[PDB]
Amino acid sequence: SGFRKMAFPSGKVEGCMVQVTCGTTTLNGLWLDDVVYCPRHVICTSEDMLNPNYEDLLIRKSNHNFLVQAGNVQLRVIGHSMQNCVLKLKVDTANPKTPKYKFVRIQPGQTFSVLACYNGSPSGVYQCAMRPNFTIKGSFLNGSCGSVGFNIDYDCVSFCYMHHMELPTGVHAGTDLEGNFYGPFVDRQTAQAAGTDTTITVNVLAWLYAAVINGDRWFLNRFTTTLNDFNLVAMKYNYEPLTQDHVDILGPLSAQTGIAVLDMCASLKELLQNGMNGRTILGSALLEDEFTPFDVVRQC
Amino acid sequence: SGFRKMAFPSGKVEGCMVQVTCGTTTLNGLWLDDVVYCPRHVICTSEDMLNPNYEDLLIRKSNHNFLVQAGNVQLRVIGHSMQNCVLKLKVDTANPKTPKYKFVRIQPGQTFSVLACYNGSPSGVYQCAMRPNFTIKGSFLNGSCGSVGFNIDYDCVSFCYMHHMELPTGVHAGTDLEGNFYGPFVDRQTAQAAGTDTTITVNVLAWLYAAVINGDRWFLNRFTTTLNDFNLVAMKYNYEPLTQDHVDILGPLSAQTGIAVLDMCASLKELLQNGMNGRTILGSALLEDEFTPFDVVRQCSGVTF
Ligand SMILES: CN(C)CCOc1ccc2cncc(N3CC[C@]4(CN(S(=O)(=O)CC5(C#N)CC5)Cc5ccc(Cl)cc54)C3=O)c2c1
Ligand SMILES: CN(C)CCOc1ccc2cncc(N3CC[C@]4(CN(S(=O)(=O)CC5(C#N)CC5)Cc5ccc(Cl)cc54)C3=O)c2c1
Ligand SMILES: [Cl-]
Repeated sequence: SGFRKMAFPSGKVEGCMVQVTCGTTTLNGLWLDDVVYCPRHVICTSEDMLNPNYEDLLIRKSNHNFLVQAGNVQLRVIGHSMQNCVLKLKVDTANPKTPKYKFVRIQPGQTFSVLACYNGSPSGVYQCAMRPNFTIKGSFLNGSCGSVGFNIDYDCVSFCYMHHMELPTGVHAGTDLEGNFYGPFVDRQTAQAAGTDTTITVNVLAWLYAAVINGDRWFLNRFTTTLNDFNLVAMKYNYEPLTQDHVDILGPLSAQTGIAVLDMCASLKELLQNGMNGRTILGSALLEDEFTPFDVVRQC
Repeated sequence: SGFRKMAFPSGKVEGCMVQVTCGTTTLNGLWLDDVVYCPRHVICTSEDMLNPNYEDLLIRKSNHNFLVQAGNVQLRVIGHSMQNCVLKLKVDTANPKTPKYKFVRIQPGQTFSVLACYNGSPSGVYQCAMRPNFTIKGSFLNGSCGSVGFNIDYDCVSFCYMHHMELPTGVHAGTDLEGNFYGPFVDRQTAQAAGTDTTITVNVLAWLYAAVINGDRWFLNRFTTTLNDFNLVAMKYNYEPLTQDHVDILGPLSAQTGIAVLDMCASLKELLQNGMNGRTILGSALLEDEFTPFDVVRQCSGVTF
């Protein structure tokens, strides 16, 4: 019993974290085999960030301008190339601790663990979700760039995020491990603001099924709803539209508890209208949206 | 910016997790040097749990009854002994991945990371606190026994908890790594219940300082209070008494934000007496008590391991 925001064990990722330094800038890199992956903004000064010409800044760099440190060992850079917003540093030593891995691009609503690092050293691990506005509500201080997000279903690490920037509202933006940003963000100091955020409906529903599995049913009601009527109401509370894909995805949790997806949608509609009236659901006074249907099945 | 419930990186502990099987019961063990530590209830059958005489059950066991598995390698048990509610299995192979470590007993209100394991394999890591009633609000299924709690200070792992059981309210109980239970619990299947819990006051104050550091100040006011008046109000809402030690411990956060501890106490007094009025603090509608003052400092400074 119990339900906690749980992160994947971080050991497989800790053994990949390195420190990357270019001039005055220091950030984190991910060492897999003989390549160190890091944000390309490591080659920039603060002034360069207004309108950086990364191709022009990179062509002026030589291999020995990049200082890579793995623990107390200096790695030697023997090549470099840029792929989108990530820099790939070819090093002369393959990481003996390289786990079984894949690079995966995730969709909004999907969750992952973040191993926050400073100076190539891991400080903490936490769980978070890719918000519908493509930002993450992380916990990152200056020097955390290059920290990665991942999942470890089985023995394979699926890297899905690399940290690049903090937006003016305190939320975070980054790329997949191929250097493509999530969202309309650019690795440039320009006016960019996170779009209006919304609640991940399919995840709130999954967490309501987690509460039913753990023995709480106070929020259920005798009503049902059509998918269209549910979406008309949910949009009024800044909730993401629920699609037929989301209904199909909730199938196993619906069968396990015996509560139809549209019947759980009716409880959600009522919770939005009434609030919790001094009650909690799985130790929370808010409707939680950072657990996916898959996360609920894995933990319960 | 940002404030998350953060756990220590778990790698140093992952390399110590093993599977221990004795008869029909399978649970997790902690392999440090040539010893595997695990709950002594691994020697109990379902019926033995009703009223076990652990010395009598153990004397009938041979080293070959304990099946220890580290990944895909079988470890050979060459000796065994009991220390309180923990079984110590002497194995013939020292763990090459043994980190620098200490066994420490924590106090209620202290936090730690739990590496939840099943069949000797780590599944997840989460942060929690030792409640004032000595239980933990963990997330554990059948097979999680032997999972451990820990803190890291520099390169040293301080093991503070080993999971043994779940109480009827869904909360959890366990021991330190010397086998002494936290709380008035026993490793038997008898009527046991979690006592009435209280809120960790010093931790709520630390989390209010974390909110101020993160730009949330709506709850601040011009007022102050005495420690005595604050404690009279704290005892009314099932909050733990705040001591002069807690006030001293909050000193660095009181200096970083420019808000005196008794001024933050006056803010908490008003939140207790009047609620949040539809507002949130660090994305929460409840007053959070599972971040210690040290956790707030560490997360708002970027301390690494
Ligand atoms: C007090 N400040 C001057 C220090 C910045 O503090 C911080 C604090 C936390 C950070 C967390 N992640 C990523 C950071 N970074 C590092 C690189 C940088 C820098 N900036 S910024 O300082 O304007 C960002 C900010 C705002 N709004 C002040 C939070 C512009 C920028 C543009 C694009 C890209 Cl790809 C990178 C960057 C950035 O965001 C952090 C930066
Ligand atoms: C279908 N379920 C009821 C089966 C097990 O459920 C579970 C489910 C989750 C568990 C999480 N942690 C620790 C468990 N464990 C494992 C060992 C056991 C078992 N119990 S019990 O059968 O009473 C089951 C329980 C109760 N109360 C929890 C519901 C007797 C017992 C006596 C002493 C000691 Cl030291 C240990 C134990 C225990 O608590 C979990 C047990
Ligand atoms: Cl996805």
